[PDB]
Order: sequence, then structure tokens, then C-alpha cells
Amino acid sequence: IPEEMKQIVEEQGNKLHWAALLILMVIIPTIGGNTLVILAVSLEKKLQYATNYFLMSLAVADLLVGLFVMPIALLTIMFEAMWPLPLVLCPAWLFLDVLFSTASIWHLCAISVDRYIAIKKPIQANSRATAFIKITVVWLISIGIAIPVPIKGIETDVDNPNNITCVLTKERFGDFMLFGSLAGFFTPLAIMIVTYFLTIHALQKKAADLEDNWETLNDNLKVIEKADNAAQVKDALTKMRAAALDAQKATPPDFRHGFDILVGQIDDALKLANEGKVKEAQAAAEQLKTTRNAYIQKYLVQTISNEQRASKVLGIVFFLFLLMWCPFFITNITLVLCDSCNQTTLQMLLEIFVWIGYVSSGVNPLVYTLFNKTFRDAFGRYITCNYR
Ligand SMILES: CC(C)CCC[C@@H](C)[C@H]1CC[C@H]2[C@@H]3CC=C4C[C@@H](O)CC[C@]4(C)[C@H]3CC[C@]12C
Ligand SMILES: CC[C@@H](CO)NC(=O)[C@@H]1C=C2c3cccc4c3c(cn4C)C[C@H]2N(C)C1
Repeated sequence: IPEEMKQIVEEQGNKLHWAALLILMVIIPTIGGNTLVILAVSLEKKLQYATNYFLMSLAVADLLVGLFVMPIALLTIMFEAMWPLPLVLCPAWLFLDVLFSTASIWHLCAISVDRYIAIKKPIQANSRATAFIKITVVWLISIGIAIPVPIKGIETDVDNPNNITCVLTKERFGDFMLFGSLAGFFTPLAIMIVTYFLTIHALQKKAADLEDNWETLNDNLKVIEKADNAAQVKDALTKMRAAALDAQKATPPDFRHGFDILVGQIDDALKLANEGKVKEAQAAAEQLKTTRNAYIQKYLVQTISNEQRASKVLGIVFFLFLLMWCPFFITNITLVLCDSCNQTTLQMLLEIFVWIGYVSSGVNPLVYTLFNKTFRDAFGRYITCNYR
């Protein structure tokens, strides 16, 4: 039917405006936004340490996406029918695509776990070797999920060697489009949900112990004040010392120093109590209050509010990262799991959602680092080409 053949002639139209849109809105902000973070970690000597190395690994992964994956994925937009590049590049590009796309997700998952354990066990920290182990393991996972695509390969015809037409066929790669999405997306998703609620419980548990310490400390002061006996000053001071140390152990090693001072005073106080002079010791315990006010009280709200806000913004940005991948993977999963649905339009939907996921992974590290003043005014000097 010529009235339909002409319609397919219109279907294979010109789609340069969409390609220009993707260059302007996604690829350029990806390469630039990631090179900014890499420059920030590389140049700023004050930014160099354990966590930023992992963050830089993530930025490298996303930069590699925006450098090798997306420009070829464009050529597929324009040259819709047949794969233009050589035959080897179809498994090469697909492998790189899955590899990096998985690497970003698992990077975020590992960062979530780290940010949680840092709240749980703050005193147990995080060398360079730890970060190296983490980078290696994450990239090993990404390779392990990505390797079936180059191992299996794209079907070829002895008749038509040229017409490869790169696509993950449902018939050929069905199990991979299922279990690869399960191992690559939904598993770290569930992990991050678990660590989310665990982080809520961890923060709410840390906040209570600080209050108990506070009025543990405050109560015993009242005990020292009304102490007619000598022994109790030793007991009250001992328990105040324990409470002070316990409260100080909630933060990695400046109101925190006020605990050291406090303990010191307490020691001297229970020296007088050990000498017998209770009336002279209670007089110094009556001025433990100055240290208790100038440092401890301001320390309590600072820790809580800081960890609260940081975990909050981290949760939000990570949630918005994972939200923009959902269409791709729910479409990819159902595409396997539906013999009733139309496969053609279901493939077009993937061909659109890939760019939502692409822009989600591309701008993620920059967005995450922009909530840090040091990174911000490093970027400001970089976009003004000032450097150092
Ligand atoms: C050809 C299409 C894909 C667009 C071209 C992309 C490249 C060449 C462009 C797009 C955005 C550009 C980057 C934008 C931001 C910076 C920060 C600056 O401190 C160094 C240059 C650098 C890193 C630019 C280098 C060139 C750049 C990466
Ligand atoms: C729409 C054009 C088609 C052509 O077949 N391209 C794809 O389907 C690519 C395949 C992907 C994939 C498949 C299976 C598991 C996966 C992934 C990814 C990560 N994980 C864990 C990345 C995702 N890529 C971005 C797109």
C-alpha cells in the first residue's frame, strides 16, 4: 500500500533536533560536570582523602559514560536502520554501556552503606587501602554483570554480514535482561531502602543516648552539690567522667574538646575528694558548669543537626537518582515478562527512557558535590578558569 510505504518513509525521518537536544542537555553537562569533580579532587589538596577517592571513582565512571557510550548511542538515533560502525564495536559499546551504567548504581549503594556505618561506628575509622578495596570490588561487580553481553555476542548472518543491527533481543538476551536488571538495579535499590530505615533508627538511637548522658551528667552535679559525705563526690564524679567519655565517643576526632577539659577538671576534683577536702572539691564541681555550658550544650545540638541534615540531603539526592532509572528497568523487566504486550512500542519506550537514566547518572556526582562549600568554590574558580 503506497499510502503506507510513504508513511514509513516518514517514519524514517530526520531526527537531528533530538540529537542536538541530547548533546546540549546531557552529554555536555555530563562530561563537564564530571571533569569538574575530577579536577576538584585532583587539584584541591585539602579535598584529598578516603571518601573523595571513591567519589572520584564514581565521577570517572560517569565521565566514561558521557565520553564513549552516549555519542555512539546518538548515531543509533540518527542511523535508525542499521549499525553503521564495524562489527566488533557493537559488543564493545554494549559491554561498556552496561558496565558503566551498573558501576554508577553500585557506587551509590556502597556510598550509602558507608555513610550509614559512619553514623553507627564513628570511632572505627577508613584508610586509603579500604577505599581501594571498595573501588576494586564495585568495579568487579559491574564487570561481572556486564560480561554476558560480549561473551554471547550479537547474531550474525552468513548471507548479510553487514546488517548487524545492535539490540538486546528478547529471544537471545531475555534471561540477561531479567537477572541482569535484578542484580544490577533492584538489589542495590533494596539495599539502599534497608540502609535508609536503618539510618533513621541509628540517628534516633544516637540522639537519645546523648540526652541520657546530658541529664546523667547534670543530675550527678546536683548530687555533688547536696553531698554532705566525702565518698559520694568520688562516685558522682566517677559517673560524670564516664558519662562525659561516653558522650565524647559519639563523634570522630570544636566543642568536642570541651569534654577533654571537663574530664580533666573532674579528675582534679576527685583528687581533692581522694584527699578528703569535700568542701573544696564541691566548690570546683560547682564550676564544672562553666565548661558544661560553653561547650557540651552547643556540642549536643551540633552533632544531631549535622548528621540529620547530611543524611537527609544524601537520601533525597540518591532517591532522585534511583527514581529516574525506574522506567528503563520496569520496561526492560516487563518486556521479558509479557507475551501479551506489543514488543515494538515497548522497544521505543526503552529507546526513550535510556536517556532519562543517562542524564540521571551523568549529573549525579556534580549534584551531590554541590552541597559542599569547598567543592562549590573550587568549581567557581574552575568555571572562571582561575585554577591555582
Ligand atoms: C562535540 C559535542 C559532544 C560537544 C563537545 C563536548 C566537549 C568538547 C566540551 C563540552 C563541555 C566542555 C567543558 C565544559 C567545562 C569545562 C571546565 C573548564 O574548567 C575546563 C574545560 C571544560 C572541561 C570544557 C571542555 C570542553 C567540553 C568538554
Ligand atoms: C534501548 C537501546 C538498547 C539496545 O539493546 N540498549 C540497552 O538496552 C542497554 C542495556 C542496559 C542494560 C540491560 C540489562 C541490564 C543492565 C543494563 C544496564 C544496566 N544493567 C544492570 C544499562 C542498560 N543500558 C543503559 C542500555
